Amino acid sequence: LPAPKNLVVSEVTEDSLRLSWTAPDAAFDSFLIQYQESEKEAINLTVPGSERSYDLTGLKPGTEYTVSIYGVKGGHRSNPLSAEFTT
Amino acid sequence: LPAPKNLVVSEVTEDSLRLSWTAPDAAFDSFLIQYQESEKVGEAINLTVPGSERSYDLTGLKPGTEYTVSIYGVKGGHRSNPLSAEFTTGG
Repeated sequence: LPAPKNLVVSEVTEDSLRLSWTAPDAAFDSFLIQYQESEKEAINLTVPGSERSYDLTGLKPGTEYTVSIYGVKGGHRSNPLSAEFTT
Repeated sequence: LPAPKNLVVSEVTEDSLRLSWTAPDAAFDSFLIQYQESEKVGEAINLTVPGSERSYDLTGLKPGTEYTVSIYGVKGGHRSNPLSAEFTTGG
């Protein structure tokens, strides 16, 4: 399997967006933040269990997204903290 | 296991950073993007984007800080070699 090539990182101007949540201390090893454009290709990211927020970008203007936040201990995901927002 | 609570989404104004790359057509199911501070441990952010994507945008990073990225191509249940690089945030 050929590795990806030509990695480039550069500044870009767009709207940023933050998600906040509450959770018991030392309860989860990590948090699964699975978001996707409503009725569309989903993005699954994983932050450390000590985090209580994460910021998003690269979202299409004038549409709707759906976000589910899971509490993960080991590999066991808790119940989804779900929501939907308009960009 | 209890679910996290009080999900509030607010608008924030800050620097947005884009990662770009190239890959053969329909060669991978997804791409594993993994980044963390250079001198930090146990706080790496691993994310997964569809295998058709050739770009991903980032925010909420600490200004004036060097991070490290590694992007693997994912086909089936296996990954390719990493595409690693370093970068310093502005501010």
